[PDB]
Amino acid sequence: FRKMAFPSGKVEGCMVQVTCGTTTLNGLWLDDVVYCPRHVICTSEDMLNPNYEDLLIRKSNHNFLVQAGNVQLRVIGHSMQNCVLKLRVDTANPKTPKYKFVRIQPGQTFSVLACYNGSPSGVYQCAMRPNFTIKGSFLNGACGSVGFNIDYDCVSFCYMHHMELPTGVHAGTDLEGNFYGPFVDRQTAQAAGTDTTITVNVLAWLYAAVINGDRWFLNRFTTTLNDFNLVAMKYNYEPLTQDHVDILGPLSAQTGIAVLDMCASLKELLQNGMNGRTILGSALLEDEFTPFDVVRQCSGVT
Amino acid sequence: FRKMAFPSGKVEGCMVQVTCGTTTLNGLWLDDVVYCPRHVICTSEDMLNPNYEDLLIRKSNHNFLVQAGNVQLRVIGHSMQNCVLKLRVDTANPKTPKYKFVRIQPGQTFSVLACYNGSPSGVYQCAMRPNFTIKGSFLNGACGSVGFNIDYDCVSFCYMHHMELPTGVHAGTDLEGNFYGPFVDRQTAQAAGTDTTITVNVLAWLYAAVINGDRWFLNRFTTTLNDFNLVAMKYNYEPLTQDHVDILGPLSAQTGIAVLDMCASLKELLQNGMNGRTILGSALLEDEFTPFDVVRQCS
Ligand SMILES: *C(=O)[C@H](C[C@@H]1CCNC1=O)NC(=O)[C@H](CC1CCCCC1)NC(=O)c1cc2ccccc2[nH]1
Ligand SMILES: *C(=O)[C@H](C[C@@H]1CCNC1=O)NC(=O)[C@H](CC1CCCCC1)NC(=O)c1cc2ccccc2[nH]1
Repeated sequence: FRKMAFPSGKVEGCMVQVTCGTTTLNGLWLDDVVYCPRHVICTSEDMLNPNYEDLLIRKSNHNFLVQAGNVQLRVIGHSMQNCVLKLRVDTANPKTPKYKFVRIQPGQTFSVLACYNGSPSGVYQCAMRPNFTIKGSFLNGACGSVGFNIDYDCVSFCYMHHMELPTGVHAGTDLEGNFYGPFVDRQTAQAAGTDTTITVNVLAWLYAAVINGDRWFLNRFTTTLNDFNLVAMKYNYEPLTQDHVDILGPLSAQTGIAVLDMCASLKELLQNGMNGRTILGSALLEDEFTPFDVVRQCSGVT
Repeated sequence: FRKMAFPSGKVEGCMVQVTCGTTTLNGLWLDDVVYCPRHVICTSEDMLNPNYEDLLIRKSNHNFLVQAGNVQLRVIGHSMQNCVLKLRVDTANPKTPKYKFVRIQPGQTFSVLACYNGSPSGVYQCAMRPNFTIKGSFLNGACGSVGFNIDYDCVSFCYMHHMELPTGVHAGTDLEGNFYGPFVDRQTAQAAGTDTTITVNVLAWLYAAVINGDRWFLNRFTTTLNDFNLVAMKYNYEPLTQDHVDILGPLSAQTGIAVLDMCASLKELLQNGMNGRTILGSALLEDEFTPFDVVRQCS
């Protein structure tokens, strides 16, 4: 059982390089529009307190160099939507997949295609943390890298990368330029909220463990939502809602372990530790697999 | 720090579906050849002691149904090279990337594109264990999925999937059809050797932790190579060779921590554990990042 990313080919054909002045980063080329972080128009002078509308009026179409591989794309228009810049180019991307822009919720997972100088370099699975950061792996130049899910042939883009917080976690926007979390695109003192653990995902992963033959943590007991949430709060876990319990319905039916039966196991795992054992080859309780992730990996959905 | 796979697009355009009898698995379509596991030609009565030469001579081109998406590829000829079947088709794959076939050694990492019915389902990072198995994630029908690395725009194919061992780990071939390890494509009792931890990789990972600002596991001690190996074997770690020490030279220079000094830290980590702490997000010592992997992800 592994963190599995979506196949990235449909997204790779959308990645381009955008250069504005001395700043290079990545853009997403779909139809005749390249999307990228609006902070590409910042100089080190105005990174501290940018006036983006003023900085954008000062720029012209020619201030943006857009390169799809070795081919230059001519920019014929520019505009801003929230914190993303939209560069109209004269050529529609012939590799544009079926796609949509979606905003995800904390706890949901997605694949990240990390890119540098417009070139895809690596792919990995991420989750949107409860504090709206993501624990990514990004070097300088990674901005404009995107996160996505694939459903049938349709790519749902949910994340565009903007910045790294002092603690090393990452912050970005959806593809309409709306930030995830209480963050702003300016170089200033910013810190994530105290993070919490994604309870429903931990449960999903315990079900994955059971499905894969790791059963030592199961017990005879059950609990109540009310009782478990008092433990969840104590251990900095997200509260468990009736909606979560229902989403775990399928896994409860396949394994014959009811969610509040699995909560009793989880409660004991939190209250007494793991007694030097492991679960799915992990010494920690993993919280970046959704219920859907568990089913898809134990069902082989293409 | 993440287990990062290579972008899979170049491999995706090569995956096809191969059917023989009642068996369908995946094939790898490069130029005008489709590579797949030869056990596609087995029936239910053939799985214990198949005579592949005898099964193959009885096959005609039209017994192989190859589909690339909704397009059916016409099989022009077939031959067997070790444990892979090479199906000649009348159409070269126009999406054929720059590629090569490489055989890897234990400790090496690669990306796996897990596929079913010729459709890619997911991508993940894997390593060749010292006992020549891989700890993959494969369901029924995953045979023919390949493992690969990409350097510049060249795909090096290094693994094709054939079977699951009773312990749940996985066995397969290089793209010339030679199995990794003592395994054979028979459903006979086969035993994965005792596995060990890939020491040189754990060290590389500890260097990565130092690069990203963790020094809490260092200590004032050094060790001889021999003394390190005597201790580490007691934890079922692979022997560290002088080759391994040389390989770690660049990471040693960048961090200023001599290889044998990092070996001293590892000895202490094995002795103490982490005492409630984590290293690069893990509560265990990670051994599926190589020295090259660390360099690529940190710079
Ligand atoms: C874009 O390519 C990079 C991606 C960063 C770089 C390192 N790791 C990443 O994920 N983005 C940045 O460098 C931003 C640029 C700013 C421009 C003005 C608007 C805000 C973003 N800067 C930072 O991410 C950043 C982090 C940080 C931590 C401590 C002190 C300063 C600091 N700046
Ligand atoms: C190909 O798609 C599958 C991949 C398996 C299926 C489950 N998980 C995987 O990785 N390959 C097989 O099923 C092989 C087929 C045999 C045909 C004859 C030659 C040898 C391979 N069989 C097995 O993987 C397998 C494992 C196993 C363990 C214990 C009893 C029987 C058994 N069969």
